[PDB]
Amino acid sequence: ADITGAGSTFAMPIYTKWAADYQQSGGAKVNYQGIGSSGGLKQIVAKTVDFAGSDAPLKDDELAKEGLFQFPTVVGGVVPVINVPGVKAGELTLSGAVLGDIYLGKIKKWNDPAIAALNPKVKLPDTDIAVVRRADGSGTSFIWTNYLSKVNDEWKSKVGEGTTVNWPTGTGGKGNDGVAAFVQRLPGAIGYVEWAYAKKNNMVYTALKNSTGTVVEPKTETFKAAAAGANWSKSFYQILTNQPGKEAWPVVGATFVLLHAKQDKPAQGAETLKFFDWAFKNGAKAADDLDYISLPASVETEIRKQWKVKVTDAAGKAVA
Ligand SMILES: [K+]
Repeated sequence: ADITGAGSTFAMPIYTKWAADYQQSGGAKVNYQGIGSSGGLKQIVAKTVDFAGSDAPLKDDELAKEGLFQFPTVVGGVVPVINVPGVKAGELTLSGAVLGDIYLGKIKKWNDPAIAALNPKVKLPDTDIAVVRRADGSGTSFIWTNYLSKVNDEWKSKVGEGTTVNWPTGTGGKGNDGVAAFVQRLPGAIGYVEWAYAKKNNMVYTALKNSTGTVVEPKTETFKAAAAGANWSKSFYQILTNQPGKEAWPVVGATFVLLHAKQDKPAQGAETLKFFDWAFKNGAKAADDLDYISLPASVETEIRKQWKVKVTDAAGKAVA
């Protein structure tokens, strides 16, 4: 009840765990509502919460327009999950171009030649594909469609990227949970979820062929390989899709916290920063246990330098 955040369901598993551990350690009570990145952005701007979580980072100009400060907390993977007869987790391989053509509505069956080409070992059925996407404004959708735009020209020009897009086709699930539930129950379903949702629900994720041509499974190692080399020190706005590493999982994103740079309630901002400072210091095993990737120590040091300079009371004095 002490501080309240809302937004990204991508980050909800670790924020919820961090908040429980923090309160057990003696820290304030942290309530986090999983409403989607777009809903979280609306609520921090409406100043109905103390911070928002979003996996669709704002550019410098939008942050200045809104008076918000933004910083990353962890990195996570996004995986295709499917419901295909005779196919178990990790057995099927897809690719960026193929994912784009599936979401374009061009590939309609699971025995399509473009899927078959990537799956010599799998006895594919002729099941119709049932496309599932997010109904709510979503940072997971942003990562997904940012990625599709890089690897499928038709998708880039016809649909593009955003927390919402004009999907050519697809059932709309609310949150990562709603997409997960649709995929597990609709035969032939394909969807996209943050990795923790696939693992918790024992979902059938796919491998992906990355830009190097390596078939990579989704796992801590390949998420981490994607995050390598990001220039955090230049800008916190960093998009980690279709990364060039040979073991890089293709669909990865950081997730972000937004709070007002001028704190109407300085003690609220201080408690928010206190919570994430504690999480950076003490929550690394919790993040790893959920297969998120923790930020490098040097990046967390830079974030601390920035939030003492940039999150202040109305007089310009640091809240931390
Ligand atoms: K085959």
